[PDB]
Amino acid sequence: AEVISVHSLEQWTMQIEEANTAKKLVVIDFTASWCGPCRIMAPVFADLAKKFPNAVFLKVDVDELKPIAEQFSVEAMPTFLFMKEGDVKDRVVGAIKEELTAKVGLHAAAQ
Repeated sequence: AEVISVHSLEQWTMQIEEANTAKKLVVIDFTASWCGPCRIMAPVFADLAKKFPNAVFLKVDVDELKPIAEQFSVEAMPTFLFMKEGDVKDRVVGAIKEELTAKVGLHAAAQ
């Protein structure tokens, strides 16, 4: 499985609605190109996506898709947001590899 980069509101809408229909966890990496910690977490996030094919891993550039960043009050990067069927389940703020890994394991399992 791969990380899906979302570059438009249309793409966001399509990914979220398809995930919601399939009732699967969505994990969103809110990122910025200039942000150092974001570069550090890119491989960690991509690795987790391969390890958890039942969940959808999305990448959102906060400068590219401002309404989506604003929707979730994202002003710190990287922010990893966990969402299932319209509800925010968790958030990880910063380059915390252990916390991100643990929370993906917690939320991606059968509920």
